[PDB]
Amino acid sequence: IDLGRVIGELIDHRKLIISITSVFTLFAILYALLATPIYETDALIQIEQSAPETALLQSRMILGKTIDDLNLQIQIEQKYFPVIGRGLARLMGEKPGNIDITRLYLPDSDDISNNTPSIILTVKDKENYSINSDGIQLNGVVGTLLNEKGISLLVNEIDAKPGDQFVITQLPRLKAISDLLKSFSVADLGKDTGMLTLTLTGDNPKRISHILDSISQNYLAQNIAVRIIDNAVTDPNPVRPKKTIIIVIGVVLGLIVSVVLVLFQVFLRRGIESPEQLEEIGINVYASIPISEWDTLLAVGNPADLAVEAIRGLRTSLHFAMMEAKNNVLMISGASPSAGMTFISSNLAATIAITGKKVLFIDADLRKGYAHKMFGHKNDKGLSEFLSGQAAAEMIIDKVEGGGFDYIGRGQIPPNPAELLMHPRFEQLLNWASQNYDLIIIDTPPILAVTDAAIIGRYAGTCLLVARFEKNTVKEIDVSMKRFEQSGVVVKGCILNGVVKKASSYYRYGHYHYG
Amino acid sequence: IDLGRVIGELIDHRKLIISITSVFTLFAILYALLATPIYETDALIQIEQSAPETALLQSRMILGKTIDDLNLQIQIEQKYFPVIGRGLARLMGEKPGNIDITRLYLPDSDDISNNTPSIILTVKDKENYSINSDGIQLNGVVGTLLNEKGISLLVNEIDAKPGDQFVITQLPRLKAISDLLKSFSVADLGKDTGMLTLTLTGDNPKRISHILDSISQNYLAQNIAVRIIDNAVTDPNPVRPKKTIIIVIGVVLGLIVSVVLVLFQVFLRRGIESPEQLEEIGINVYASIPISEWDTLLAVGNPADLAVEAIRGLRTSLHFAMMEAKNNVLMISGASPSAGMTFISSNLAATIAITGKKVLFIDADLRKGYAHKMFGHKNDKGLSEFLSGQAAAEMIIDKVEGGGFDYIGRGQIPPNPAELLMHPRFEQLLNWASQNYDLIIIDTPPILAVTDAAIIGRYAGTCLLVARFEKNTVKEIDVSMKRFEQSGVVVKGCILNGVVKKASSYYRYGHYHYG
Amino acid sequence: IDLGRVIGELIDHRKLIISITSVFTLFAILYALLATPIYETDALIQIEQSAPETALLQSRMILGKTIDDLNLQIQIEQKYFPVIGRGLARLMGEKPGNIDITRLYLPDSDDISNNTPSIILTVKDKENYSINSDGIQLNGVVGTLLNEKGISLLVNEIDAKPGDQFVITQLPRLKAISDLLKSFSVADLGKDTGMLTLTLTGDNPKRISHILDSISQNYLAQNIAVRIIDNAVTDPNPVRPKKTIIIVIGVVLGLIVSVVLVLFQVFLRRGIESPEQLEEIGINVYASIPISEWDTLLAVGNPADLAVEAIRGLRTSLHFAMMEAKNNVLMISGASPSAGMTFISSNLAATIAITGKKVLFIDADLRKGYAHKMFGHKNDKGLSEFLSGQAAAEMIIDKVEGGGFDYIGRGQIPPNPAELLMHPRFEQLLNWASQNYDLIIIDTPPILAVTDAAIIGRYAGTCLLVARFEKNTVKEIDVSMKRFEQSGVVVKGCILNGVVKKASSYYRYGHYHYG
Ligand SMILES: Nc1ncnc2c1ncn2[C@@H]1O[C@H](COP(=O)(O)OP(=O)(O)O)[C@@H](O)[C@H]1O
Ligand SMILES: Nc1ncnc2c1ncn2[C@@H]1O[C@H](COP(=O)(O)OP(=O)(O)O)[C@@H](O)[C@H]1O
Ligand SMILES: Nc1ncnc2c1ncn2[C@@H]1O[C@H](COP(=O)(O)OP(=O)(O)O)[C@@H](O)[C@H]1O
Ligand SMILES: [Mg+2]
Ligand SMILES: [Mg+2]
Ligand SMILES: [Mg+2]
Repeated sequence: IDLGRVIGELIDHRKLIISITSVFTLFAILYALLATPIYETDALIQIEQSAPETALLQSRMILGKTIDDLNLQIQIEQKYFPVIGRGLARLMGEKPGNIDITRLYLPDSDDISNNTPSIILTVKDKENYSINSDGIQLNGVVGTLLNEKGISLLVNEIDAKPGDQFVITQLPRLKAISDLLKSFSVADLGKDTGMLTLTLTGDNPKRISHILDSISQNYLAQNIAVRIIDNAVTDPNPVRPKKTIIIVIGVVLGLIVSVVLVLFQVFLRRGIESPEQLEEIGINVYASIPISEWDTLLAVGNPADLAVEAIRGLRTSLHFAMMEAKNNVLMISGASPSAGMTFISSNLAATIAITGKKVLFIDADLRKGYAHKMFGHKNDKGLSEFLSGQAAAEMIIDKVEGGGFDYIGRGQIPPNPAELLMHPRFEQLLNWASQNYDLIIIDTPPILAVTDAAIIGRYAGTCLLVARFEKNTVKEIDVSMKRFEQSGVVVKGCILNGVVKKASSYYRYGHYHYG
Repeated sequence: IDLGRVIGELIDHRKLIISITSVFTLFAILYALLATPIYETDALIQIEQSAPETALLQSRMILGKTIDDLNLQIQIEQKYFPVIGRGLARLMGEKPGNIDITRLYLPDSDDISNNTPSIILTVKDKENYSINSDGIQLNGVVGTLLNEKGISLLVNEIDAKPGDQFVITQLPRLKAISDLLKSFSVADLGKDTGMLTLTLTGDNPKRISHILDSISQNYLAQNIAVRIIDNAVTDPNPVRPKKTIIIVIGVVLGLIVSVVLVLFQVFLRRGIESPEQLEEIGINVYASIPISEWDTLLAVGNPADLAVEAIRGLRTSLHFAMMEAKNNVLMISGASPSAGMTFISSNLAATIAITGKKVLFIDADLRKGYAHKMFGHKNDKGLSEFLSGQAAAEMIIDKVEGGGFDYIGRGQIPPNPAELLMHPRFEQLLNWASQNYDLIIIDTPPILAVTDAAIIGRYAGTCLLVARFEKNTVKEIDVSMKRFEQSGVVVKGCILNGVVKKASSYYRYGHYHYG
Repeated sequence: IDLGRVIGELIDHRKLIISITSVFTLFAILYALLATPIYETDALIQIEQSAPETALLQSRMILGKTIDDLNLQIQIEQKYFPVIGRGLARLMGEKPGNIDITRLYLPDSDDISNNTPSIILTVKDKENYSINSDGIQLNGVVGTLLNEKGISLLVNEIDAKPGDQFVITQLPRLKAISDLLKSFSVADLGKDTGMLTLTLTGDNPKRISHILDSISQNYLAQNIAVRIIDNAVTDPNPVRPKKTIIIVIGVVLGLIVSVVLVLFQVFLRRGIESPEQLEEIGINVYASIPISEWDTLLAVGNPADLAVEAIRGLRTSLHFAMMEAKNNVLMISGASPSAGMTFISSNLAATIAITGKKVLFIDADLRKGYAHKMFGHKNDKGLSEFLSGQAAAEMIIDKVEGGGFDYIGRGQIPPNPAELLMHPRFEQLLNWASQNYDLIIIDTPPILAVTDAAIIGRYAGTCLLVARFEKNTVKEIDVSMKRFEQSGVVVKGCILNGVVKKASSYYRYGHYHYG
């Protein structure tokens, strides 16, 4: 491989690359803007050692004392239903509410799993509130204590707007101690001095400084039954989430996944990409037809279409190839369905009719031929009725209205399509038509699916295959050619159909307007 | 190899891959949900050293003292018959039962192996219970002590539902001490401080905390004849089993075993996969017939089957190959049995009869021919009776009912099949039939097994081999061709039969419906 | 690749290389001259240890004491609207202003984000000033204190020119302490001695020395409730930005980006560069025409142009190639539009007419032919009107004025250009003209876009393609030749047009003046 190939591949897949990178970067931005910020407070302690003091600070006696002093076993969480409600509320500038609770005693359900009882408190005004544990609604008032239904509560100084809801949990003392220990750090910072740096993290910048001051006071008071050089203050800039590294990670991750996905698609492609793939195998390509982005004949509705220009190129190529052919019959076939055989056949018939030659178009697709719909029809008396013997050769020929050539439709779909085509009446029809017309074009079903084209091809002096631009593979076309050669039918060459513009190609068609 | 191959192989084997990975992941989930959880308790001790204290804590004097205090030599296990009964009971929310036993003395059988006597106690109510050691049933009551049959028991505070059974074992003191020592850990956690961290694991979160408190008290009391900073508490989250790592391991193990199994099957395949394998060796393939998923002729029951379409393709190929043949006799044979020789022969005869040609089908498989069953028969007077001389050429020919061609059945199975076929009456029959029919098709046994086809092939102007899609190998077909060539029989080519859709193939047949 | 190639590439791209390097170096110089200089002060302290003193110096008690003493919570910033205003003002020699403020109390808005209140003070004279916080304009006087609108201010010794504006911020004490800590360093410098080196950086060389003296005095005074060997002095040479390394980095970065960009363009080029690329494929090149940097015929306006000399070379080559041609008709075509087909065709006609031969020029580009504009026209009765039958062969021929040859214009643009050219009247016209002229030159549309040239080429004894020097590729020309060969038209060879001078080429044309 070379760099031009990969650059063209990136240019072609730019829509997917951009979409994937933008999606990943949007998710990264949403996380870096909706994650709750985490602040850090710290304090500095003087030791007159300092290895066992580190274990004494993190022990459950000191931390438990702090938790008892500060009532850290009463967890209060402002309620937002979604997982992004809190982040949005912070972004909108809404001030978070808080409640001071000095006494809480839940009935302590203490079942197998839920060791932490919790209730929901809804604020009705600055004074009263509603409480529900499991649907049991009670009304309480700030100030006066509540002792009802096995529930004790004392609420002071509700500072929020009415309608807010708060989850109040009474978690066990060990759970509180473990929570405090997880966010608490002690370090020496000199490895030999009596200086210890205590650190604490949390989402409330005032609460963490109060908690660290309590820890320092408890440790100092316990030791004298040590000097606090720096009492706890909180850095106002949150330490998490780290926004810029998150966004950079998101962008780079999006780019790498996009690149590997494009590499995956490029390594898994097998369709035809240029006429050179067919010409390596030894197959003549007579034209490349682009997709016309424009029940009508294209060569009649839009004669100045680019696909019709490419078909005029095919017309001039054929006028030279079909010299020294045994008769004036051309058969168009292909490997797979919806490659474009009917499109090519009918539009070629129209462009050859505009030059003043008499053209007969035969729809010999007895299984799915729709040419009568595309030309305007009297669907009675098609090729079926003629072959089965219930029609004559003069009742089946009709005129294309905006075209200028004659045609024969398929007729009624028969039960034995391949066997009807083997009747000698088919060759009688071809020999009769070959004397009243300058050209006969026969449209057929694909050869890999059924065998009708190989029957028809015995009486055609020229045979061309239609290959679809991206769908078909080189192996398909080669197998189709060999299946034709085995039945005694020589295939003159190929027509590539439905070509589109690709930056990776480096093959230049003339698929652009000139005028 | 290239990535497209391996991706196609994975697509083809996806059923096996998915099944294996799902089985392994289900087993991993069952283990991670049924393994008994193991909790951890820990405590913190202050040393005013700390290297020999680690050996003193783990010594048998202190641990034995703890065991004597807590009666850890009385093992009580709630009885579940299966190895998943306890896990299911925990999952169903059933509360485990417990019994407080303060005095236990089993008769101490003390045989060669079973040093641990054990009895089974069945709860009948909150007060009384039944006891059985070796079938000896006794009744006891909570409170009053039991001294009977050399068995002493004192049970207090049965807390369970009636019908529960408990195994009560009296294990030796050293066994209890070793059990305690296995789950007990001591560490320094500072490597120089007087701080020791004691840890204990077990399935009962309260029992382990009691045991660790007992150990700490015994060590402290013995030393003063040390400060306990943190008494034992249990982390409520079990430390084992670690569910997520178990499930991840199960998934990754399933994926790796699936991949190696698929790689094993791919490296061990030798059958034919595409007509290109036969065409490399120099063998013409005239058709590829798919499996028809539809005692009847397929070309008559379901004429619009895909296999019948492929056989019409073979019919058109043969109409061109059999030109310039010495006579109108076609022989179908093959390498191995049940490749499809009778299927191809009979369905080809039907599709050639629908085109209005007179066809004779001869079942020259004198060893296992069943064509008379498939056509509707008068089994008398087949080819056997004609060759052996006890029938004429006009009594053996019959009509296929839904077909449209004549046929000759095998007749009665003879004892000398190969020698009957060598009679000049066989060539007389063929020469007579060659003037009353347009085509004669002869179905034969496989050539690797027996030699009858090589005898028949002397009088056939065309001979084709049938290769089964996945069963046969290229070597088999080449050996069959060479065995035919050695006997003076030229094989025109091959028919691949029973082809199916494979994502790894990258060879495109036309085996899809068009209509 | 070899060194001559890369050197030629650099010579060719020197304009881009120089421009990019100069841009990057200009940006580096602008940064190294506009970044605010940062000075460094330092002091030396004697310790009679020195590990905990390092943590005591950087603690918030000592630094906070310094900030309280020096009023470092009053931030004063001289206001420049742009991000380069301060640098320009320093470069112009303008002396920065300063104000001594001893008392500041802002109303402390203290909203969600803006924790730092700030006001703007505009100097009106040496005595009075104007103050605005949020549009509230107040007048104050140096000396007398201001207590108005919840704002307290005391300003002393305004030393600046009138019209200056200063931002006065009251940042929080922790923010001031963090700012001081970020620019403050302590080191031991001997790792064992009682010598400590204190360092401080900042943009004001006097303020930082005062701050470091305050820190040293506070630490010394606190310890005695230590010897200061060196009091703080400031190095007069700024430590940042480091100009020379910045400029060197800019230059080297510019060079590397230029080199990679030129390498990118060289690896992405696919156009034709020399006639050897076409001659490898087997295509005869008959001339290489340079760009003429000079609605007129070039061979008439500037006959001594270099392009006309190259066209005289083509004339002599053609006089030898067109011997043994079937007729005296030459067709010029090409692959893509604006390759130069009309330029070559018309100028070749002029140079052949000056030698005394009778020349007919036919503009057979019925879609975009403009030759009538370039020759001076009576636009009526062109080739369209003749082919459609509404004009005779004697009314369509006109004289080029400054030329010397006859010509036929296209006529009115028809709706069916390709089909008009297929009329037998075209061959009648060519056969009639072939007897009254020595040479007929036909100009055509490009062959990849439309098919008209392949129709015209049947009646031309000689056909040449024009390839554009850098635009066309070898693949394009080869595809054009093969499209012509498929239609039965033999292409004699190619003309390379619009060649320019490239140092990387190492192919020498004769494109220089001789005279
Ligand atoms: N180059 C093309 N540009 C635009 N439409 C096309 C082109 N080729 C085929 N088609 C349209 O795509 C559809 C499928 O092609 P069709 O010719 O009918 O398939 P088939 O090969 O089975 O005969 C048709 O509706 C056809 O008109
Ligand atoms: N492509 C096929 N699709 C469906 N059934 C098939 C196909 N080929 C063979 N069979 C069936 O499989 C069985 C074995 O094949 P058969 O022709 O009787 O074997 P043999 O080669 O020994 O003569 C038969 O019952 C046949 O009808
Ligand atoms: N070697 C050249 N030097 C200067 N001008 C040129 C040269 N070749 C072509 N041109 C001018 O560039 C323009 C495009 O070329 P033109 O011959 O008209 O294109 P086309 O190939 O489509 O017929 C014209 O205006 C032409 O005069
Ligand atoms: Mg079709
Ligand atoms: Mg059989
Ligand atoms: Mg032009």
